[PDB]
Amino acid sequence: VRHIAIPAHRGLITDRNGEPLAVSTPVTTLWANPKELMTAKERWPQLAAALGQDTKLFADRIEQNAEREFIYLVRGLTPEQGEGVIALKVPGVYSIEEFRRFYPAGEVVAHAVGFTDVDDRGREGIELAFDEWLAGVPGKRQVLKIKDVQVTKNAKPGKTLALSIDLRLQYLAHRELRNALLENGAKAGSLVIMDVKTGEILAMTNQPTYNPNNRRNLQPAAMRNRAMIDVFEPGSTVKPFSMSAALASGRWKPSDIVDVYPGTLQIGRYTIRDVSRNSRQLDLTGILIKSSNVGISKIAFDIGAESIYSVMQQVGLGQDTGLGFPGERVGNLPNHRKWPKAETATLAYGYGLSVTAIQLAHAYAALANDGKSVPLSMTRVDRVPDGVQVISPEVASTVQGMLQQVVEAQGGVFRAQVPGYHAAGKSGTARKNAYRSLFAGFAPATDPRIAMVVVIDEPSKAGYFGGLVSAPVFSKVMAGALRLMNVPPD
Repeated sequence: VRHIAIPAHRGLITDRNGEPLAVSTPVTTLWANPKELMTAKERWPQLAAALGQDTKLFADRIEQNAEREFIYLVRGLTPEQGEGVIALKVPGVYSIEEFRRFYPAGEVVAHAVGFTDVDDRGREGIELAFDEWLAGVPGKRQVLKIKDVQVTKNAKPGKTLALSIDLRLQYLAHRELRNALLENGAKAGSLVIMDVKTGEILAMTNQPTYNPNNRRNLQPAAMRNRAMIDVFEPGSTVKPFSMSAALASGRWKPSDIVDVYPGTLQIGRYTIRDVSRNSRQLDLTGILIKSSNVGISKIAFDIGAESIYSVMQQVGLGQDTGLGFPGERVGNLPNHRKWPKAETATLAYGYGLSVTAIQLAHAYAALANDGKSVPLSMTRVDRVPDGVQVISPEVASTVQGMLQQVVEAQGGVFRAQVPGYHAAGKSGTARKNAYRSLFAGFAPATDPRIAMVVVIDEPSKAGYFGGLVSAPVFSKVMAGALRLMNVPPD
């Protein structure tokens, strides 16, 4: 009496609208009892020829395993192809019906969904993260070795999982990122779209991508879930959080002026140096438009690093996302007892830390959601968790308006402008002369619905900054995402 396990049917993964993303598909695994096979050797060359194997290599396998009362031959043939072999009627050739995953959207949502191993266990993406929920519990039955004595346990199927992903926005993001990588001859890239109200990840695409239905020649670079794994210094894209701290201090208002002449600031031995050095007096919006490191450094010395560090920590920078995905990196938000001037300045202009595109999107979602953080979700949210109010609604509103001016004002990031709508955001450049071009923003600016981060890894064409490399991708994908979600033009 042997106990043999009945595989459970793995749960269906859908997008937020019920579009199938991962489906357990019937296949046939052909095993054999060598000791039986050993009695039908004249059938072997026909079995071999069928099974794709070579006659002598196949004969060699069976002969040495002449002791074992079981071994596999082939796993997950089609039901009717593996029947053309059950049609040879070779003694000792029995078969199991099994499930394999199919991924209808393939490379478009590869990293987010991931894939299963040969045992049908989650190995990447959601397949891994919700392996328990999807796998179910296999059943078993007592068998003589002849006859199935009884089902001693019932194989219960895995449960259905609806992702936060909108496959329509995922196709738009995948296509627009792919096109931007080839126009800038870039190595790699990420694009994350979030619902600012619900914490839902509506799209997560990485380039390069792969077909999880065919992982034969799978390069590790194609497999890398960059949005959740790649850490970088977010540079000018975290200046809105430095500004949030400045406006919450009671010492700063948007019409306040900082003298950034002559584009440099000596702090003892170290000199802070602006990317553009053609300014004296700038208002707070101007400090953002110019991305003046001098401007944000003087504000940071006035308010203290502690206030900036606290805002950055509260919007989740350098913190666990709680998404429980395989590779994900948390990055680093460094803390100090005593913040010297250098570390105060570098934190303020975004080199004092490292973040992922997902953390950066999540921080932008909090700012867009009038200062209320909502936990990240890769699964459809029906009941929205209570937020944490991490930035006062009034500060969040003021910083939103500044970021709208960053995109729309004269001297601003005009390429980020969204045809149809008011958008808000900040470009950045994170040096690895290899660098990442960043853009982080949300729309509509006056009533935000969507936050988005674009990362372009080593753009290898003339165009340098976030403000012309990443910003146009944000424009096209945001215009598309807002209309697919029937968000009314403002």
